[PDB]
Amino acid sequence: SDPTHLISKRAAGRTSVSDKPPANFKPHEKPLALSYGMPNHGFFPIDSIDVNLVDYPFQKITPQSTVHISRHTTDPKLIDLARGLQYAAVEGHAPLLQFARDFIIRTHKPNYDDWNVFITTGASDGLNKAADVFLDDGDVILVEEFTFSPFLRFSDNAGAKAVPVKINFDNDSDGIDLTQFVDLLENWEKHYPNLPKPKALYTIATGQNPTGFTQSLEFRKKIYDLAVKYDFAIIEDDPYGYLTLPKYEKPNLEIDDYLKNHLTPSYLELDTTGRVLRVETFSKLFAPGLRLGFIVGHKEVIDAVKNYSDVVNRGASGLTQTIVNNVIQENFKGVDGWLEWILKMRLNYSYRKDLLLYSIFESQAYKKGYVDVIDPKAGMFVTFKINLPKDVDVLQKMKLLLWKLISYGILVVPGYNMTVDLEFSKDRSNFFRLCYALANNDEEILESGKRLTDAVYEFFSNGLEFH
Amino acid sequence: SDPTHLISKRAAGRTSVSDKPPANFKPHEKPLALSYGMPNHGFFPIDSIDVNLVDYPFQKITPQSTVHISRHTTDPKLIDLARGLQYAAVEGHAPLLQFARDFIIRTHKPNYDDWNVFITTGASDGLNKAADVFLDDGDVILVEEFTFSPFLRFSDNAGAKAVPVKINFDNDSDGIDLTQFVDLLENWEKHYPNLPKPKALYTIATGQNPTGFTQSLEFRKKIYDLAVKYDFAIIEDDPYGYLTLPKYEKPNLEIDDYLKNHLTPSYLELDTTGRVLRVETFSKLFAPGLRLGFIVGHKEVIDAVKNYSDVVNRGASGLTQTIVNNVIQENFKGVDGWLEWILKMRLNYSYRKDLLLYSIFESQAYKKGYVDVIDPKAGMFVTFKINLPKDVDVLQKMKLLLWKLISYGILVVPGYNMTVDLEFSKDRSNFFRLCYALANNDEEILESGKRLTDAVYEFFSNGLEFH
Ligand SMILES: *Cc1c(COP(=O)(O)O)cnc(C)c1O
Ligand SMILES: *Cc1c(COP(=O)(O)O)cnc(C)c1O
Ligand SMILES: N[C@@H](Cc1ccccc1)C(=O)O
Ligand SMILES: O=C(O)CCCC(=O)C(=O)O
Repeated sequence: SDPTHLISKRAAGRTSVSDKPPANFKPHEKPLALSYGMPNHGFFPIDSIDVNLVDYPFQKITPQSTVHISRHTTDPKLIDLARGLQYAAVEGHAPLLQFARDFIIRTHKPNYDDWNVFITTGASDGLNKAADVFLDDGDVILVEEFTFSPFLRFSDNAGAKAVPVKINFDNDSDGIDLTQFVDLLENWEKHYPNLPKPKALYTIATGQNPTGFTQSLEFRKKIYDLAVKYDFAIIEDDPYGYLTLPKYEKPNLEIDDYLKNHLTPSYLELDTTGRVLRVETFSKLFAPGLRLGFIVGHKEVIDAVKNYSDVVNRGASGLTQTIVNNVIQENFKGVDGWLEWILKMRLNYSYRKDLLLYSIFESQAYKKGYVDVIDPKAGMFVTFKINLPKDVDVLQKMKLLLWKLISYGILVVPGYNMTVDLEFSKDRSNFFRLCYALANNDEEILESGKRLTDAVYEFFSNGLEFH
Repeated sequence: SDPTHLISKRAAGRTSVSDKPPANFKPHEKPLALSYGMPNHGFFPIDSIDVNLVDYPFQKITPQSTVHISRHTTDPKLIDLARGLQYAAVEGHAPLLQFARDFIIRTHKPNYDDWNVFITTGASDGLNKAADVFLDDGDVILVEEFTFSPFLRFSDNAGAKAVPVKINFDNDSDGIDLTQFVDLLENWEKHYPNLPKPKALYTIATGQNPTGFTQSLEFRKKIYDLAVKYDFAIIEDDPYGYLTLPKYEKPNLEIDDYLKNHLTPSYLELDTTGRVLRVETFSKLFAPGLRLGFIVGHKEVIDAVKNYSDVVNRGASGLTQTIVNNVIQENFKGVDGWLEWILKMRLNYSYRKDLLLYSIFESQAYKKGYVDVIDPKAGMFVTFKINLPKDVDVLQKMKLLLWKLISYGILVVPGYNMTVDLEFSKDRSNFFRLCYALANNDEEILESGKRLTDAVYEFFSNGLEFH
């Protein structure tokens, strides 16, 4: 079982990075190099780096935890500065590639053997790789109608067309409306008569950007079976699926439990043949300034993406791979230590969501029926629904209400900024995306949702004007 | 004038990342965010970093030089970890953009006002951006017949055809044979009747990879003048031009005197219109594993390069910008101090090149006339000529001698591995590139040239066979 068929003409056809030696030849057993254009490590200005950490989020400065990064190391699980600040295999340093093979064995084991990982400069990097590796010029990619907008620059670069896939906005939505999704495929010729059959599905199955929704283990089985039947690849994008949130309890967990009953399976777990490419990032779990991530796919998909990175992004920062790999191994003692740090963030992220939602639930705006809120199963985004009258112009009134938000002093992202096709999605655009991740503290969350709901109350009180 | 016309249709065509305020719309003064999917810095497992530096190349274990990176600082010459580990502008952090401008005003002041820098992930990343910003499908790029081979994949990715420009191998040589360069251009339709007029030149003008040649100031004026006449862009690649080398003396400097008299001027110093795009890297001067560099070009070229980054390479590591920005500002006290560290390395690479040449000059292979070396004027590479009888097969006998080089225990790079077009350049392929950047010490240089000379002698003593 292999996905060679799914891999692009463009990506397949890029070349790999010299014969029978003479009869009486043996290599010399310790040779010297006049070959590669590499400054010897003695040239590097950095001798050692001390990385000073925290035991938990929001802690202010038991003594401080420290990882020392020395010029040289014998530990096969650490990266020294001698290799870390030197030229490296583009696919990544071996210790960080291994930490990720194990992390994925622990959290989302692929249902087949011939899989591999590949260090990236983040999710967006990972998506652009996934787009290049699966889309030729003229292909259609299936994109969730409200999506992570940048993806369309990577599909558009690979020359593909984003066909939009309707989201169900019910409080129990999996996200993607399975019925309108089955119809699109069954009746492709009827909907898009002048476009080829879709090549791929770009889905943010868990903590969907920006809707909030998570696809259940039974919904994924169905989508995967649609992937096998109509033979399309799955680009899975999971930057914060590890941040599982329990459903709203009014405000004011061990590794085996989380892994067994809190964390929703990844499409990697359903995949037998390598038609799933998974995109991961250290952005929302460590810091966004790393520009570090990894993808998981079939050995031959990762190979193609290697040849692409050889052209457009020749390696993640080795100093960053060094600082991040050694913090995860020395401080956090590997896979299970990193899940314990991921779980600390869970509680914080968990507490914040519930606060923003309480914030909203006490408002006259919620009580009067003007706004509702989807309860996100994971991540850092809430869908904030605006119950405008049906007959009014969604885009016109949402634009006018955005200026009202900005005048009351609450910035949000409107739904209509996150579409594949604004005409296709205008009627389901009556929503702002809230993110409770950036705030400094609990009082900001409270004040944030006070203003958001105060503004919406004036907007409606005023009869949907700025009066 | 300006180089708007030189910007590729493809690069020009990317979008740069909208309704009228209502009547009396005052924005709120101090507003809150539920907008961006940015974790608050409080979520970052790193609180501070100490970077432990050497003060001269090859030092061992004076209080030791160290730089403290705090979560917060008000110094506008520094980057804290609050900004540095957070989503950042794709062009780079303002302190590091500022150092690059200043570094460049000091060293290679462009000859016009309308230029800018941009943070890259090294020279290979710069050159890809350059290839993209200047070349459409079916465009032609002139490339030195022996070159940095990876460049071809960038040009190939841009849809462009690489025409080779001949190298003169005279010990005299500027590199590019200017006589055959002026011919190619004057009589283009006799040379390549199928192909458009060249869109650009790729030139490693100082310390040419691999040949080692440096173009004089007056030879660059001639190249620049051909560039205005035939209206092509110049992609100037300079990874080691700063490491100027005094001509050979038998072995065993003040900033203003280096700047004023040792450093060969950059095409930037000739450019009046924005024709020139300069590729800088921290690879060879600091460390390769940073994946950090920058480009100098016209404001309109760099905007284009920005929109391309937005697609394929969303910014250098912030953590790496942070460690490099601060090391250079705190420890080295800015531009003049960084040039003082560049001068320390200069002295090393200087002593190394001469030890290598001394080692070659004292051998029977040199003395018998079986080899010769070019005195390079900058960088970390040497053309080692192999005087093969004119009528033997250059490639056949060179692949043979390489096998002999490997059996005697010296790894070198054959020139025939660094061609645009192997058949076009076969007759000038009778040379290996030597690099003295990688050796741990002087002893490794002298033993390196000993093994190189022993084998060329033995191979020549055997009759240009292995034996
Ligand atoms: C935040 C986010 C990203 C950004 O990933 P980077 O590593 O920051 O490029 C990508 N995809 C989704 C769905 C996100 O929410
Ligand atoms: C080493 C080298 C490069 C590569 O730069 P990176 O920053 O390592 O990508 C590019 N051009 C030349 C001429 C080089 O010698
Ligand atoms: N500045 C970010 C933009 C971004 C913000 C938030 C989420 C994702 C992306 C970048 O260059 O990649
Ligand atoms: O490190 C890589 O993957 C590519 C760097 C290419 C290079 O300049 C070199 O070979 O030294």
